Amino acid sequence: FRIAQDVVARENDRRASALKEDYEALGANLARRGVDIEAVTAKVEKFFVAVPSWGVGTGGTRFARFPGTGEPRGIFDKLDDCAVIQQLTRATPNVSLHIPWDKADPKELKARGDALGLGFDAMNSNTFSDAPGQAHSYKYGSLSHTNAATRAQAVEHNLECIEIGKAIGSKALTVWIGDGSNFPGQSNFTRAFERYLSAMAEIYKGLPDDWKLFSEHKMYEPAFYSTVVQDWGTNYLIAQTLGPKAQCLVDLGHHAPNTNIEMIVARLIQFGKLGGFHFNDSKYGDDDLDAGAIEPYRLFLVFNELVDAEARGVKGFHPAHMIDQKHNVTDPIESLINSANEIRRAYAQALLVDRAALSGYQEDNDALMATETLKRAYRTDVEPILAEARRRTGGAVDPVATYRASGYRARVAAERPASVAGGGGI
Amino acid sequence: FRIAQDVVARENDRRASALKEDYEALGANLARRGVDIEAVTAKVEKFFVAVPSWGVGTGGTRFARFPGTGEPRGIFDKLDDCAVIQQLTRATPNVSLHIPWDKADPKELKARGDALGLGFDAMNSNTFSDAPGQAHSYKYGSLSHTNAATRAQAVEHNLECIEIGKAIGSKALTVWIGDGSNFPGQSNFTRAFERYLSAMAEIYKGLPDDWKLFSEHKMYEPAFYSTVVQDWGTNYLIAQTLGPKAQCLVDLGHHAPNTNIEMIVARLIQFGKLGGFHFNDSKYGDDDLDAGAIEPYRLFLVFNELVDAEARGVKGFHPAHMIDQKHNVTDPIESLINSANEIRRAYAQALLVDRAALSGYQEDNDALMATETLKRAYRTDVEPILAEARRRTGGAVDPVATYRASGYRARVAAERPASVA
Amino acid sequence: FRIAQDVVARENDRRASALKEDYEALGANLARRGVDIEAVTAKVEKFFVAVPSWGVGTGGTRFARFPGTGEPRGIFDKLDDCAVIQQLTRATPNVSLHIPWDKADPKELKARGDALGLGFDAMNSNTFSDAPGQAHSYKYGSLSHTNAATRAQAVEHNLECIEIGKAIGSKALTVWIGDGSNFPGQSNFTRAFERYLSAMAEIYKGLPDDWKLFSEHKMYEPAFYSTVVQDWGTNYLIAQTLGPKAQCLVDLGHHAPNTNIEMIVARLIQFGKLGGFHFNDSKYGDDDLDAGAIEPYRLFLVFNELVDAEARGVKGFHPAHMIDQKHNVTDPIESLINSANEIRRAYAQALLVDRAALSGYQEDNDALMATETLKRAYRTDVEPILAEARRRTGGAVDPVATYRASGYRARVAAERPASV
Amino acid sequence: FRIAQDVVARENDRRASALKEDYEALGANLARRGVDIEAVTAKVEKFFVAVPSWGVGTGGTRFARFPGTGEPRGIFDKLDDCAVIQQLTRATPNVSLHIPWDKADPKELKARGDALGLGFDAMNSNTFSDAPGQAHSYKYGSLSHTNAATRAQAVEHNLECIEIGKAIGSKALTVWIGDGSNFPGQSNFTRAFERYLSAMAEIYKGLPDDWKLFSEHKMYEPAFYSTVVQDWGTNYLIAQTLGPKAQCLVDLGHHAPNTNIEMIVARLIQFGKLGGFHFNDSKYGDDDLDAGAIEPYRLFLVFNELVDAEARGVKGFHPAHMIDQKHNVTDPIESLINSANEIRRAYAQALLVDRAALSGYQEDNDALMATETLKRAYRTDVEPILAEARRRTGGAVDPVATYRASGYRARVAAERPASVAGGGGI
Ligand SMILES: C[C@H](O)[C@H](O)[C@@H](O)[C@@H](O)C=O
Ligand SMILES: C[C@H](O)[C@H](O)[C@@H](O)[C@@H](O)C=O
Ligand SMILES: C[C@H](O)[C@H](O)[C@@H](O)[C@@H](O)C=O
Ligand SMILES: C[C@H](O)[C@H](O)[C@@H](O)[C@@H](O)C=O
Ligand SMILES: [Mn+2]
Ligand SMILES: [Mn+2]
Ligand SMILES: [Mn+2]
Ligand SMILES: [Mn+2]
Ligand SMILES: [Mn+2]
Ligand SMILES: [Mn+2]
Ligand SMILES: [Mn+2]
Ligand SMILES: [Mn+2]
Repeated sequence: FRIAQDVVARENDRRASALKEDYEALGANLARRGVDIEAVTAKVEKFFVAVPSWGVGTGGTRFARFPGTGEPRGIFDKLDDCAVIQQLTRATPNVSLHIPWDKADPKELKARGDALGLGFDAMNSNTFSDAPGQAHSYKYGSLSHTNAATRAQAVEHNLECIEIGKAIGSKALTVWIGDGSNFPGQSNFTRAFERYLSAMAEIYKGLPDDWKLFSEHKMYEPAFYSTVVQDWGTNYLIAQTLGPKAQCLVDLGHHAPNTNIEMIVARLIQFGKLGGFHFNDSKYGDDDLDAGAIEPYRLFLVFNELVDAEARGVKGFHPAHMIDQKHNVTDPIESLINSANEIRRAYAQALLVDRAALSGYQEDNDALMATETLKRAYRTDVEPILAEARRRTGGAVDPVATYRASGYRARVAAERPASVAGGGGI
Repeated sequence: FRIAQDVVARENDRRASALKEDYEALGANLARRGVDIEAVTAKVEKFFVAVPSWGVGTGGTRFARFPGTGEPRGIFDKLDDCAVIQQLTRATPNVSLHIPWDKADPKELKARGDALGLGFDAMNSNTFSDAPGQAHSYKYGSLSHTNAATRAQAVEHNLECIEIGKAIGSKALTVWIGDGSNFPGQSNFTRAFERYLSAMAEIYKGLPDDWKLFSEHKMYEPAFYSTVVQDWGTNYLIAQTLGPKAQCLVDLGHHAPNTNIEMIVARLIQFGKLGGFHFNDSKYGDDDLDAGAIEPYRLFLVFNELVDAEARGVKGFHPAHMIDQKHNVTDPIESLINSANEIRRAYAQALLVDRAALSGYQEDNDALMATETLKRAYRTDVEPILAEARRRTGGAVDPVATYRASGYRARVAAERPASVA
Repeated sequence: FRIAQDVVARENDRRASALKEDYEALGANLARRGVDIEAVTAKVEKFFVAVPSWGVGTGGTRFARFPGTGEPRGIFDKLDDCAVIQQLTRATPNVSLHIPWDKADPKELKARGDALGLGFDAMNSNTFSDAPGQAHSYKYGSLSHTNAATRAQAVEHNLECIEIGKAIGSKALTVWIGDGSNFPGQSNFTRAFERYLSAMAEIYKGLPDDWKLFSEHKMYEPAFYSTVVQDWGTNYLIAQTLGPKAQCLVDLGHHAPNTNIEMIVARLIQFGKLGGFHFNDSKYGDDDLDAGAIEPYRLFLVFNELVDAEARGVKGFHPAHMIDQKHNVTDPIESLINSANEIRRAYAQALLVDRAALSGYQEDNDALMATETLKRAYRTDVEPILAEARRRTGGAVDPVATYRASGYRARVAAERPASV
Repeated sequence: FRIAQDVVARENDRRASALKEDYEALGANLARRGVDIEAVTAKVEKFFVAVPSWGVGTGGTRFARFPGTGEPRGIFDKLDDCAVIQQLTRATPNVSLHIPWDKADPKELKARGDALGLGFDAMNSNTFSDAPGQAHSYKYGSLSHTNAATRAQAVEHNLECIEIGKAIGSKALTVWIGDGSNFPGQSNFTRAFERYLSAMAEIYKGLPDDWKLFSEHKMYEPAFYSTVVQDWGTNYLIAQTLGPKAQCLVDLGHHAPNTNIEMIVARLIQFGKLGGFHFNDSKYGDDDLDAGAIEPYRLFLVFNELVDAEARGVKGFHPAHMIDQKHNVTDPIESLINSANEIRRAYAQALLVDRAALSGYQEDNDALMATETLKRAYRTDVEPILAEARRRTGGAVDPVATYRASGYRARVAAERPASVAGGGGI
């Protein structure tokens, strides 16, 4: 256990009294609303979201990076930190690896994971940056690059990612590339998309039978004029063209300003192409901020769609949920903890929606009562459920409070190399 | 002739000398660039864009409407004004009608059209507002309304539009609806879309063998939380679902801030679902401003995709071009004239692009020269080409100046009584 | 009373038991947090927001208007409807009038208001539309129109609004105009602004000593290329130039996409030019939707700034709040009721913020705990406080439920003739 | 001469015949329009825009940086490359330095500058990133940081920039910081701004009386929730508060989506607080693309306000123009060359506007003819005037073509060490 159990038990006992009062109070309120609190907690305890290995290290912008103390040295240091997140929140049992950053002996990776009690989520290929010794540069693209040898190198890399993932227990490959252009005329939109499609097809053929291929759309950055996989429409065309094992990934901060993201989710669900999510929040662009920290209601509405589907028996439906954030000004572990918590919060509130009541108001065109039906669920403070879920599953009532109480950060800082501030770079 | 021929002739003669000089200079410049100006002018004089019947009258906002003098009394007056735009620019031989605003005896509409030298483009249905006598209101939707009878009523209306279009020479029906929600929860996104798809499938059944059905997407307005046909992604699903006769219409001002609109155009083309365009310009939302008055380069970039399709040899590519604007602070006829000119302007510039050179720069990833190749065409002032194209086809060298010299606005002002209630 | 008192009492009693339990529970939770629920309820009871006379009628878009039954026609019907909102919520004791729409004999308006238990907030002028018989059209502008006589007419109109206001108990004139351009070159940005500043100076001269002159900025619509008073920067320049009686009004949905609105509010408070706040919500443009129906956290963050200003006792801080919304597909009365409720909800949550702890986290640069400190307040379901506040002040535990139980809408529908 | 004179003369003679024809044709057309092309050329030849020392090297995003060949090894190499831009375009005689990136013996800097025929524009401070060995980190701010010692350190750095600038002939200091927050509550908006103003007042106190102090606003990035100097409104408050020597700098890509930037320019001019511009283009956020590459008309409209200011008779109006761009997928020298050309292009077109005609249409509310009056100027292809201006002042008829014929990039590539692609960073 990365965090001493006596500290966890101690920090829980310290808050047990208040929790009992709040939980029983909320329990009575829900009962008056015809809702059994135990049924919600039982579901919340089972809700999981994968954490990004690259998320436990401090992030940065193109202007600078200000690392904290005890920055993780490599994937192994990172897994150790992800263990902390899972132990205290019990909501992040799986970690998502990124190659070549997390390149390591598949036997040692699987070894540490099992030891730390962590599983592995979808693999992540990297063809948006160049690595040492690389034969062809991805400066002008990768899977859609005009140079055939460059596309081939990109395809081979993605295939290597699948191999690594097969050796650690992953069951999916997520493909996000920066491919696009910064100038009108630089790229022929159609030709570039045709090339992307052809290369992706080669990756699909190399997909195991129980694997999923997720394509992630993004409006801009690193490309500032056009991006091959710029939105969900193009992403749908990709998934539909490649095959049934290919689905679409929806990263929250990857859409144009004012976009109705929850609608996109419902559409991809309708046509069976919602591969999963990349949770995070933002206000301006692809800010990659802590989930729910900026627009908590938006996060809830997205979950309202997921729960609605989760309700009206969409037999073939189990999207891969993942946190895709960058932490530039906070302890990465604390943010990921609260982000995972915020995600379960929105999930829990969505479960509180009186579906039958909502359907009625929708059918009646009672817009006011329909929206109020959602607000009644969203306004509910489900913190007692989240805390109780963690408590009875081996986690902490107040994850961050316990994290700080353990003094874990100062601990790893004394074990790891000191860091130095520098220029841009995530 | 809405505008006296002697007026046009006189106004053209007045500007003949300057036109000769500019055209010959541009012609020599183009020749040095390996381009035949006559070939460009020949293609430009054949580029047509449909004029909206509803654009000839002054528009407004939810805050107010400030009509001008001589506002069109009805559809026949509107056709009379459209004839002015076509006579002077020769770029708008076809009019787009809207039902029920333009409802009238089809034979009469057809006869006035032929008399004025005007044809008819795609019909436009209207279930975003209530007409008198409707059994059901479209307040909460139309084709996707929760009430079965309301949807049936909307379908029948669209079918009537097809019947009217069949009698006047139209070959398509454009469907833009306001259906959506203003509050989270008000609508079930998926169920509302399912109802719409079923309704559109019924309308699809009433399509003649040679007709097209265009669905127009829009991010917001009148709905301010969610819209059923909110973007091109949903629009593609619609066309793909309905069949080969159904395509998507792209209206420039209907996209989220910063959207790359020309890419959407390219994507729809690649999958054979670009039905047509609704030209206009904007800066904030669906402003419906004169085409190219705000972002002329963007308009060029859209046409660059259109011309590239032809270059790539896309088969059966025949998108329907239409102007969809509202003129709140100018003479509608003058705005539509210059808007039509701007569209031909961007088209001509797109034709000037050295695509052999461009393909080379794209292949080699020479981003700077690639973009400069597009700019060399865009920076070219093709006004002399548009003017000559008008001169040789019976139009005016300077359309707005000729319109003003004719005194048309004052004439119709004295002929048409202004609304009093 | 627009709504029978027996109805209010009956609908309160059937909800009294449940409220008791929730209020007690929340009271206990807050006590464990060092907060006295009673104190919070007391402040919520005193938080008021003006309702716009034009908000009780059904709104519409440039594409269509779909009126509901019992549509109020004229200021008298509207005042009758506004009275319901106030009786049930007790958070909207004042109504904002718009001239010429609400033009009526001052004495009659004042008496009608007093009889309904309603007061009058800021007056609103209208030079973004043409009234019949008007000598000069506002098609190309009003206060900043290139024609001198057109500007004088707009000025005279605003002065008249002040006169009407003085007679009914108003203490401010809000000025929002459509003035702008739809095409580059159509207007000379600087000259148009100079003209606006000069005309506003004339209006300022007619202000009593205790009156305020509010200027409202808007990015676009009706102008689609440029707007004279386009943002808070221009707005501040106006307030500063005009004088101490002139301040800026911030309307939520009048900003560019992604703008940090709460910051603009803080900036204006710091320089003493925050005249008022126009509440509503939006997602795309100036949608004028029900406050907090789309982004409730944003509403709370705006109030966080308002509550902080009070706490630290900022001078010149005394904003005039108003709801500026339009209801196109709901019962206007029900939306205004729930919007007023949401505004009080955000206010209450802001009041729960632990300022001492927050300040500590800000000084130590502990961003995570700082935001969590705001969230602990925001996540608190303060509905029990809002309901008890209403119950204690003659309102309804559940405003909408009581409104519907009363059958008020069917009643006015029977008294008012719809078009068809 | 970085570029051999014989190369310049050869590439000019090669295109001299065509230019003579295009220039004479344009001259006749303008003459018919009552405009003397000579008067336009004369003004264009004197229009200058400073080049950023940091724009000579290849830029990057937080995702990666793909360096080209012959990357400059330091400020001296950068100055050498800037000299190429000036020699070929003749529109960028001045270079804007950035400290500490360009820290070096100011005496030597001045020596190289004079030798290359370059001057120095405004100095640019850097408290948006930590330099090696830095005492206090700017992770949580600089001039507005809650820590007094951190603010003092930032002030001192700015004063240091002033001393360097005084030594090389600079007459201004531009201040752009990343100060802001990534989470609601993290910062107290007003207190942070008060700290900023006090710190800036200190810098202002140390400002020479023949110098100007420019503050640059930006909506977001690096801060993704709030930014202290977020817009022109806050910027005006700053300039007004500090004093007559303090003005506002407008960077095109630093505004919210759909913002009417040309109006901001007019407002600042009317109130005498427009210190200057930072030219570049964008489509999504602060893209930092080649000026006019995305929205050429907007660029013209900005220059329309500038030229109108002169037409209106505004006195003492001499804004400092500077290119603030990053080049991630092109030869930085070629991009700066064409960007400088595009800025002169827009300026030339603005000069063509018939002011008397425009004024009449504005007074009469003839919107259509007013906008058509701007378009008549904008649609005019002024390339001949730009090319002839260059040819007459020692430049190249076709800058980029001459640059490529010279083989300069290949040359410096052989003189400088090879680069390695890696993570993000500007
Ligand atoms: C590191 C990871 O590949 C990255 O976050 C992508 O998934 C996408 O979000 C980039 O904008
Ligand atoms: C009148 C016409 O149906 C309408 O303009 C639609 O085409 C769409 O543009 C609406 O915003
Ligand atoms: C009717 C009222 O004047 C109006 O709402 C203005 O205040 C402004 O919000 C408009 O966008
Ligand atoms: C390096 C230079 O200071 C920088 O570009 C700033 O001016 C600002 O534009 C960044 O967003
Ligand atoms: Mn992602
Ligand atoms: Mn991302
Ligand atoms: Mn349209
Ligand atoms: Mn439209
Ligand atoms: Mn308002
Ligand atoms: Mn408004
Ligand atoms: Mn800048
Ligand atoms: Mn910048």
